Amino acid sequence: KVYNDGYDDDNYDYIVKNGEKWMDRYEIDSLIGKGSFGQVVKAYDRVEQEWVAIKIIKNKKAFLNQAQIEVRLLELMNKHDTEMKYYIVHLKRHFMFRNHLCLVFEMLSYNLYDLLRNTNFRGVSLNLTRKFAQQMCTALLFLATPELSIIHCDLKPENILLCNPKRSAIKIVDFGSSCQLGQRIYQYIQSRFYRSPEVLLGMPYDLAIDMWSLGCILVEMHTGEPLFSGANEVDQMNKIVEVLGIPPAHILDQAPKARKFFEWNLKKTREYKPPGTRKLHNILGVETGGPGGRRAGESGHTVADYLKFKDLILRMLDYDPKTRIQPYYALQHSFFK
Amino acid sequence: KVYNDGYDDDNYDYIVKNGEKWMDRYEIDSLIGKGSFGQVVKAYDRVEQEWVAIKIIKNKKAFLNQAQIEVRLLELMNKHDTEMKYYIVHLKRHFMFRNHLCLVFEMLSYNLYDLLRNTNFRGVSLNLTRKFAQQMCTALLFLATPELSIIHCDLKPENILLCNPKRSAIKIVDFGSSCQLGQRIYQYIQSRFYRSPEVLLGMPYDLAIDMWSLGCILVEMHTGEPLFSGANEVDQMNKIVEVLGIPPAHILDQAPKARKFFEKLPDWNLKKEYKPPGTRKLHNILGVETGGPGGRHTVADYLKFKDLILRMLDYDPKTRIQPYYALQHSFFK
Amino acid sequence: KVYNDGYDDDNYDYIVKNGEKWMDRYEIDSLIGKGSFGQVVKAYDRVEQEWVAIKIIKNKKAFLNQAQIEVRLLELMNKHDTEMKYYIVHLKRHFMFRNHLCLVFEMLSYNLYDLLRNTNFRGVSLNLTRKFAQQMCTALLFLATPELSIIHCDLKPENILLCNPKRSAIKIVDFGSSCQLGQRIYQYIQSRFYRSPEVLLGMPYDLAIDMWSLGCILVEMHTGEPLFSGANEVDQMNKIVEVLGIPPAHILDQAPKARKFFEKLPDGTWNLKKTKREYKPPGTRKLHNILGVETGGPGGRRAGESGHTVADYLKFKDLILRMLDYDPKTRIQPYYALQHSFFK
Amino acid sequence: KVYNDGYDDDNYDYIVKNGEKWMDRYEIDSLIGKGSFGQVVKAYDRVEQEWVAIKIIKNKKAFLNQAQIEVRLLELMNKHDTEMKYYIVHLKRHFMFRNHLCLVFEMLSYNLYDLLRNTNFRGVSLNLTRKFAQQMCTALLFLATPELSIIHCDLKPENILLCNPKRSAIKIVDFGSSCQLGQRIYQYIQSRFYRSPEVLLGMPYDLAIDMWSLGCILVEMHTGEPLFSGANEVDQMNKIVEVLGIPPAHILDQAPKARKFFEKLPDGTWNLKKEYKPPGTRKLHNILGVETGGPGGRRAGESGHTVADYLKFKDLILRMLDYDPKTRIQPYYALQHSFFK
Ligand SMILES: COc1cc(N2CCN(C)CC2)ccc1Nc1nccc(-c2cn(C)c3cnccc23)n1
Ligand SMILES: COc1cc(N2CCN(C)CC2)ccc1Nc1nccc(-c2cn(C)c3cnccc23)n1
Ligand SMILES: COc1cc(N2CCN(C)CC2)ccc1Nc1nccc(-c2cn(C)c3cnccc23)n1
Ligand SMILES: COc1cc(N2CCN(C)CC2)ccc1Nc1nccc(-c2cn(C)c3cnccc23)n1
Repeated sequence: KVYNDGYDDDNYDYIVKNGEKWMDRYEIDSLIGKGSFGQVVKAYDRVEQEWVAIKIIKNKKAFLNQAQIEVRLLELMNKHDTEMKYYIVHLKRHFMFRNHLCLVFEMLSYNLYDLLRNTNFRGVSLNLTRKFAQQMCTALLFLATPELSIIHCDLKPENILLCNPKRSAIKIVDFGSSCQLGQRIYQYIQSRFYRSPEVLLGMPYDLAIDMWSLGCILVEMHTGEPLFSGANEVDQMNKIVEVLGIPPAHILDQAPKARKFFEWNLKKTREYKPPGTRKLHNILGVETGGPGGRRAGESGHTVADYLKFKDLILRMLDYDPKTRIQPYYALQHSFFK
Repeated sequence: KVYNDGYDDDNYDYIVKNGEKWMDRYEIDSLIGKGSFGQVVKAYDRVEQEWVAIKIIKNKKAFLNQAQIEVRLLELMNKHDTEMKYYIVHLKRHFMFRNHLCLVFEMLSYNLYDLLRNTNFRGVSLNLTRKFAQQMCTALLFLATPELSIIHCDLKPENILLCNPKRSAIKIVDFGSSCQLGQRIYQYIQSRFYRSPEVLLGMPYDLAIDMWSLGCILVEMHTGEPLFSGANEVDQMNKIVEVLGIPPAHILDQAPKARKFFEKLPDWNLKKEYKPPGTRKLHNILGVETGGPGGRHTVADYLKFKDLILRMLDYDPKTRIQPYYALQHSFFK
Repeated sequence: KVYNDGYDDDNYDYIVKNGEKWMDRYEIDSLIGKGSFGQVVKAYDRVEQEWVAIKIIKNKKAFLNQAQIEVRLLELMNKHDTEMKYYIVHLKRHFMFRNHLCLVFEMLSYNLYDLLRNTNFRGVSLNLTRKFAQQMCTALLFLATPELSIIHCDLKPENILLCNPKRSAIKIVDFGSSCQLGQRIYQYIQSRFYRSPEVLLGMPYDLAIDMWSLGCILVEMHTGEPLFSGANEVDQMNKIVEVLGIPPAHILDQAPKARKFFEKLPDGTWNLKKTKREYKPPGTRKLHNILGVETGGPGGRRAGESGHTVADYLKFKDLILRMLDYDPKTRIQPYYALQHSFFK
Repeated sequence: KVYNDGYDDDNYDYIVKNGEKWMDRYEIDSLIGKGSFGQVVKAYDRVEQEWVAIKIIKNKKAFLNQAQIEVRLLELMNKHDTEMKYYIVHLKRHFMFRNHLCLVFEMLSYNLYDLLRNTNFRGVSLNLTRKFAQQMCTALLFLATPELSIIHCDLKPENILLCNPKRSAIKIVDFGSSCQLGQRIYQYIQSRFYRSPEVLLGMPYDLAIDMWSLGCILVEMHTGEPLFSGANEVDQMNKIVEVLGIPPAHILDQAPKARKFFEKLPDGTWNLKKEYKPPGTRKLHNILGVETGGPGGRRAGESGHTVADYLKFKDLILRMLDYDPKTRIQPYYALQHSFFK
């Protein structure tokens, strides 16, 4: 009947009420989002006189434990002196409130999915895509610091936040699904649209899976639409193969879930486009004025520009994670010069 | 639309299909129960030719990691040579199936709540209650092994399983909420009816919380009704106070949440239906001098029982009776 | 031949050179101490403009991992804002230098064994002992903060430091042997003289083992001499029994190591085994007489001295006896020790 | 003064007495060896009627804690039901005895350094080297098993044991310095002669540092002498550079410790800082004696030591001594090498 003396629903979520003041300090304004972990609220800090985002974890042991891993990773990152850490949304403090762990973050404006919707799903400019890609490669380089070696594991537009609607600064958020290179047992990871082929295949995975997600995200930021909009894992792999063809034989040979998708030929599941015929050259509109032709003529949307972007994306979407382009090298690509 | 290639529902629980066969080995029979962790199914192991219970953990990282702790706690117990470990439901093995961690257990008949439902919540005899108590005390001694130091954290009739409807053998099940002794991390623990005063007061705690729970369970097994049926935390502490009086001053002086329930005076009293403190005497609840709960062992037997419960319901976790000493209690001789 | 490019000796200790400067910051002065962990040096911090003690961990994987536990415990403590934190030697920072983990502590003056030595092992006054007692009880109260639940595990005079040669402030140092309350990992813990009976008996233990050690240390600080100076574990437990009697049968009935020290007789009672070595009968070496409660204190040297009346000694005796309770479940806890009349 | 009731010396080592019987089961025979961890003894198991080797960990917390990692890693191995875990010295069981953690291993006969001494530091044949290299590659493949991902971190002749003078079997021993692949914790790792360049340069590293050690060891096994006998880290890097040349610039551009050994010129190129042979001029071709009858010319005309055979060996070693840990040969591919055909 009642849960947590009435403060929780039956999903161990705190019943969010606008206007409440948690710890007589944080005035709850509205809900930012919901997740399996719990909720995120926009709140005004009446002590520091600033807006914050507060992540209120479900009042359940499994979700508290997960959130404690996130806190530890965030606090581990914060001991690093590099300016590269500023591409990670900063955890200000945390506290227990009515049996919920609450994480207080610096508040950003909205996420890149909001941004895509604000473009009516037709993309942002290649120039803004470049600024994004350079920041994200820099964030991924930070995560790759050996003492960290952190895999985000859930990169997607929802988990990249824009600081200020009038600027291009972005940051990565939500390390609740993350792990360090030494803590990997879970093989069903990443959001499906952004799921790397080594994961779909059941292979060893490392930080390179985030680079695969980055490549998918960057294409979607410029076209406005998900690159690989799989409805399931077979559909996901088929939509990958439409663009990138049949994976290398040496990979599929060592792939435990190869025959889930392939016979090396593709197995049959309306009909999908043949392998490689959905060329990225055409998706990007390299010689045809960008996505939908809408970028014809705009500065920094030349053939030379688009070819450089296609090359970087293709290096990010390498089938093999041992030769997938790595953050240090990605930052030196001509696309950024 | 779909989840886990259609194998999962929207909460990422495996969609249980009665009669399905896993890996030409486990034939799913029926659902045993649901929960936050996921689901428990009755299944036949065609290879071993035995019935098993399979706990199918939800296909989500948070519950996978929790269930890993539970697996580790169970595999720690397996290593111990003592016969005491057999009062714990045995984990036979675990495997990944369609992205769900599956824990395979030995199969038991039903839980103590079902038993209480069977008796129309009139409780079982003191002799059956005596038998359950010694088994439970032995299970708690095993958890108290210093190298384990495991706190079950959710002892209750539903988590106590009956082997055979024709037998008194029982076992503790479900260590998904369990932890080993350590620095305090979680404060909102135990099921409310069975939650210890140290937890409610926000105080340090240890394996003694499980002994508190056991005392509530044992009285409930014999009366048929929960000892402290709180609708909320304040209702819970007040129903404890009805029976055991105001907590000792030295406890509330340290209790961080003392003033959620009590108020300190210039000279400790309750804050505001309830019976005055201590007037709901366990002497009357057990029917010690009046036959038993309602009207039907000896009065010496009931006095020995009452003494044992009162030691289990010691407000002080430092002096609450420990498993080794409870087994030496005259109630069992 | 050469170790760590010459910077280490064959023990992979850093070869300390007086007057070296590290990282254009720390001016190495002299060696403070040495242990199996490595070394402790006195150094001047040019940035904070203050003296520090730098613990230089051996350049060896096993000792590095050990010290990382110690770093974690200290940093876990540093997150607590209570004043009681003052009574732990403070970790200022840590760094890697020439493959050595270095822990930078506030510099204190000397340890309580030095102080004992400086009394020619005749003790300090009951007034100074009282001050030490109250501070150490506060330290233990801090360690018992539930989020911490830290057992020091090697409380002894050498691990209590005097802050300033002309003040009475003391602090607990060296958490390299420490652990948080949890499942039992270690059984051979605590220095022998200060080792609690539950450890000697191979029993479960918790934070109460540090209180036992404090009981022994406070007596020694006042008398000058260790209360239980065991040459080996059997001698240690016999000397304990001299003062406090046979441990209760319900403890011995559970102790895995009871038969190292005691015999269960045909009448069910426990008695000492003969030593394969002459002890007073159990409990006839009374702490009342060790302290000299009615005869002028230890060796009669406190007769007539302010603060050393029979009433003062009786309160001190009482607190110590609660600290030396055989049962860790009823041994006095730091909160209640601090309410004792000895401090009123 | 007395340590551990007289059972220990002042280094917290158990005082081993030949003959002692532990727990009416293990009869101690003699000291096999000793290291910073403690000691190894040969012992006879009466209850099981078999001879065993017991690693007696020092009675000190830091060594106890290190050895619990070792138990954990070994017990992880043991759970893998395969034939390849045989190339690891098998942990039979463990127990605490008089305050010492004790690891009970199957017992082997001697280590690779003893064999080298028995050759008079002239090396074993290319045929025996081939067999050892195949087993060692199979051990590294097992370690590379994804759920294990175990870096041994201290591959050296003393940690490779011969199973018996008449049986060609060798096994890897001592996982007390080992770790699973993960975030970087230690940087000063591996014995100096066998220490990989990525370690020397302070870079990220993974299981490939063991492959580097194996390449160094395999050469030493055939010649009898260490390939890179650095007296210190600079001497080490400079002897590596003697045989292999200056590392690639893209490594050095990212190496935190590059300027300990190399100077970056105004044209952006890397040279050695301020002795030695010029880089790349100490040819492995000439150390192996590909054309002159092998080491010392002693193998001239011997079966299995043709020009072709030595070229297959040079090539494989050179693949194991790839400066770049991403392109260094890996146990799977090392095992398909023609040198084993
Ligand atoms: C007004 O601010 C925001 C608005 C929005 N919304 C999303 C919905 N649309 C419809 C409106 C715009 C989205 C994010 C923000 N702000 C922001 N700043 C810091 C942290 C987080 C945060 C979000 N998530 C899922 C997290 C998970 N873990 C940790 C932290 C976070 N969010
Ligand atoms: C037919 O068998 C049973 C029937 C029942 N029911 C309960 C409902 N009433 C209405 C009918 C009778 C309940 C349990 C069993 N058997 C049994 N045996 C081993 C393990 C588990 C088990 C249950 N749970 C929640 C777990 C959680 N974690 C691990 C293991 C378990 N259960
Ligand atoms: C001049 O300063 C001192 C002198 C002395 N000596 C002891 C010998 N007698 C003969 C002279 C006086 C003893 C301690 C100090 N100072 C001090 N201050 C902070 C930390 C530590 C420290 C010591 N140890 C073993 C540690 C282990 N872990 C961590 C920290 C420490 N020491
Ligand atoms: C008589 O047997 C041996 C003799 C020798 N010696 C080495 C000196 N030369 C001069 C003589 C021959 C060397 C090894 C063995 N046997 C053997 N068998 C099992 C385990 C181990 C073992 C060695 N180490 C360092 C370990 C570290 N961790 C775990 C286990 C081990 N060793």
